[PDB]
Amino acid sequence: TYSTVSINTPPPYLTLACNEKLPTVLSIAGTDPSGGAGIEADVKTITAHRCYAMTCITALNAQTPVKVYSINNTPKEVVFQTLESNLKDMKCNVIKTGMLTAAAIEVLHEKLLQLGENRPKLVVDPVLVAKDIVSLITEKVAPFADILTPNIPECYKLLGEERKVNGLQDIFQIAKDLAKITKCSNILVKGGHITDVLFLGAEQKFIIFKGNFVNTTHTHGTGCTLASAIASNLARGYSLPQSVYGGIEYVQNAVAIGCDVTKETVKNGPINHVYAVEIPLEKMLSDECFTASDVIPGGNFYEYLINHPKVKPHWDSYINHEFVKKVADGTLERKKFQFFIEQDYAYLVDYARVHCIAGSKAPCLEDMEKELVIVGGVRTEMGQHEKRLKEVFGVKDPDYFQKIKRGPALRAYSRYFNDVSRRGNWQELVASLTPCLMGYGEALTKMKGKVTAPEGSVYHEWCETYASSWYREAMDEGEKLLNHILETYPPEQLDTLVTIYAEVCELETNFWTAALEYE
Amino acid sequence: TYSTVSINTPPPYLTLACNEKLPTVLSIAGTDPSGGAGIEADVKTITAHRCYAMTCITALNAQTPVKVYSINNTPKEVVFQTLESNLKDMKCNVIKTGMLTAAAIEVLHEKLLQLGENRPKLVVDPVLGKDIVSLITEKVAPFADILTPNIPECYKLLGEERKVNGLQDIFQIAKDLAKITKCSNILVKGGHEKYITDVLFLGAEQKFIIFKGNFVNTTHTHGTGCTLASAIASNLARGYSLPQSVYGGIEYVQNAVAIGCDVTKETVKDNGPINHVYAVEIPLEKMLSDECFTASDIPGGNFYEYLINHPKVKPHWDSYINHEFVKKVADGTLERKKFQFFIEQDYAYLVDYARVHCIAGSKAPCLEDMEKELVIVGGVRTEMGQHEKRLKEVFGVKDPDYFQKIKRGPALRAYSRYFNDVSRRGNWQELVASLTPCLMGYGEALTKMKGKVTAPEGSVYHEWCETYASSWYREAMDEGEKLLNHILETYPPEQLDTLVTIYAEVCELETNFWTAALEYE
Repeated sequence: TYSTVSINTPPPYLTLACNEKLPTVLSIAGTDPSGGAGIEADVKTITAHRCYAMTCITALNAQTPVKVYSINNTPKEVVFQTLESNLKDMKCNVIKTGMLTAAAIEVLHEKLLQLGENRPKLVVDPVLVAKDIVSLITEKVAPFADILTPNIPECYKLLGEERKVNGLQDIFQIAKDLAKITKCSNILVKGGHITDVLFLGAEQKFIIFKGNFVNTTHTHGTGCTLASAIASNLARGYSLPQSVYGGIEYVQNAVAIGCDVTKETVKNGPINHVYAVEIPLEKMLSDECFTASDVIPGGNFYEYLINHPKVKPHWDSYINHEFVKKVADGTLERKKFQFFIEQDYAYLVDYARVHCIAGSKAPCLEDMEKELVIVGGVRTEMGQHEKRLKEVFGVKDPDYFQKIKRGPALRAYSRYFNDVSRRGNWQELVASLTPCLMGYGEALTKMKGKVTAPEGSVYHEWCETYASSWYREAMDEGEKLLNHILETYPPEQLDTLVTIYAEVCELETNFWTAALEYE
Repeated sequence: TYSTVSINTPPPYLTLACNEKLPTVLSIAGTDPSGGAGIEADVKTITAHRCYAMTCITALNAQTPVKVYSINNTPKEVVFQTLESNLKDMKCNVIKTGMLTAAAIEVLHEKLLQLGENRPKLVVDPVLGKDIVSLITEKVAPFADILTPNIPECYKLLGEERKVNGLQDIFQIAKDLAKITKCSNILVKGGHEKYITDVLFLGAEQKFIIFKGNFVNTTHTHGTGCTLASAIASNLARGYSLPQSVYGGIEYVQNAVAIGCDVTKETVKDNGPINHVYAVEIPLEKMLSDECFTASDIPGGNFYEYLINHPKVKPHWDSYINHEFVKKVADGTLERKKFQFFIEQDYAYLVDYARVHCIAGSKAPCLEDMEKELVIVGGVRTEMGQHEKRLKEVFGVKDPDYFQKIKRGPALRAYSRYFNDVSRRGNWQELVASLTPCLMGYGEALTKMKGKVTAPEGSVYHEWCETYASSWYREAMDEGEKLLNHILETYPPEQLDTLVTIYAEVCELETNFWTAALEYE
């Protein structure tokens, strides 16, 4: 026979911005059917930025990360009508350009003159190197641009001369020379040797962007996507330096994460435009008002994690850290330990936020109450740290504890636990919290004992705290929870739980290595 | 003059999807340069589905929501080259088709024959061309895993204009199309409080799924078919079942339609594109707010009084506080079984409410503000224990796990959905704005009942009426007033309507909650 399914209303928070005045970006570019570069990468990025995309195809190409198979310039007449009608009926905050033909330049220039002061912002990305085409961009398009984004090879072609890569001052001059020839005040030069230079003509300012050296072949389409990200942010109303920063980071994340989308025959690749996008169906099926789903659709986990190749070297460096050794035999300097508890103090507020989320995700209210006890005691834990820094260390002013600077290892630790708790599920949070419990315990179980620090001291206190039978009992409850999530969690997603366990171990070693290296 | 700015690493949790084996979708369609329909909409929705878009343009058109300005067919050679090179080097899970030319069909057909059974899944969205309808039928459709025509296009495919009286007519059209297209799975769309009606016919299983939708009064339905088929394609690519893929497809589209967007000029009324982007987060927002960012480049008095007198809130605030349910508990005129229903639904509501106050505390600016949320949770759990005692003493519950097995009602579900959504997507001040009405309205509704409580002294009804008229609950209300101010000071002044609207809608949810109990059985 049949079944009847009821379609749900939209998420209530998303219904607050009905008839949204979305920022609009028109891309005037060539195609990359493979979806890596070109007008489709433009639309992907524009979509990924919560902006509305429009197109003006300048050339209909057969393209792949492997090679450019063929190029077919779209006839002037077609380009003209496409741009004309789009602008006659659609809002347009920014126009961004990629691949531009002589006919496309002839059409766009004509429209930029007709529009005058009513013209939208213009992001020009040079797409050259397979003579007059360089001249046409410089003479006809670049004077209207709010920013140009060439790389160094593209710079050499634009000014018809080779320069050098000696230092920053080299790029500085090239950028300034570009502003004079193109009649465009703002210019972003790209060079992974990763360094990006933004020149701001009117204010005669330079902003240098230091990125991350990612060793990957998969950098196809980065140029198209940076220009589209800048254009997207500019359309939203962000400042040029804000939008350029936003663009660079977004591309660099898309590269950093990456995707497996090509056949092994290719072996260069596209980037991950879609790393921040959530899967619609995943929230739709788990929705509270999903009515209904009547038609649609050995042995212990702990020791497995410990002995997994991905976590092994990070776990080993964790439980066998020199910090524990130097504390046991009193070798660790007074100030080194001062940094440790000074840094732990700095985290305690963020620590409390984590466990609030842990309480809210707990499978039963009994487990919630346990998590709110931890949060309820952070107050006194903060005070106990202050009393230790006053009585056993320097009590220079009461305002000392407000002025503590977060270290790199602490910063990375905090960001990681904030991200997993905000973005992940209950078992993913547990997987991240487990190394913190188990790692400390067995680090000092190994250190029993072996305890050379005089009884009654802070060194002695700290060691004995994690070596008591009471802590080992909490460890036993921890080990059980991991084994309980085995029967609750799909085996396909098991590797992610391994990776996060591994990453927390590394972060814990990093937190400890920072304290044994402090001044 | 130069400054150094460091670019942050990607957010740690998002890196877990590194080298993501993304689901790939190749769209073979024409362009709508205005970005509302066609291959751009396809790429938009594929992207919005966290899938990898690919294109094969069969026609280069000039189009806006106003009209089709010009149609320019792409050379058969170009389509061949695009198709041939794409599949040679790219992984492809699913192909979806839009506008197809005689040239495109010829190429695509040949490729489907060459690929045989090792070909990717096919989703055909009929865009209707004397021979085209016949060519789709015989050359393209037998290879499809789903056809998605509208009723007018159903008439173009078989060649007769049928009368759709009820549901059987749609049922038979679906059956007849499957026979001649040779495509088992068919989704008829269109149909007729009003409701949209889409019908999925699963041919192999001789089964129908009827999707009842919420009818939106709007003209902004441009490119709904292109995004539907692309949404379905994206879900199939991820490996979802057809029914799941269709459900999600339809819901995304209707969501895009319901939220909508203002992207056209004033010279363009009575037609508009949809909102493919309603769920996409703005990267910069989380980027500048990130901890390791490492750079740096109104009312007269209390906020509570302003909220409850606001023209948008007043009607729902009144309907909430002056509710007949509260009058019938105090009068003793309410049936016992109905009051039981409320306590049971309330218990379950309080579970979600306790959970969401923990998240409220996690988003609070200072530790002092966090600890106040624990006090609230403690108060919530105290009331749960009172509901626990009520059902054991007054209603004779003896089952140990009766409270874990309570079925949740529509009014409850909606309420829990609202503040869950606000806690996942909104900020701290929006979350608290959402949780305030529950605290305030309960006290005010029952302060209005002292001392007009004519329920027997010592009875359940009377004990319930006193607890929210009590002074200790008044202290919790005073805490609510103070928090409501502390929030207005940190919130962007221009964004204020958002806080009002939230409060207004939660008030509506609470009257619905008491209505449900009032009207139970």
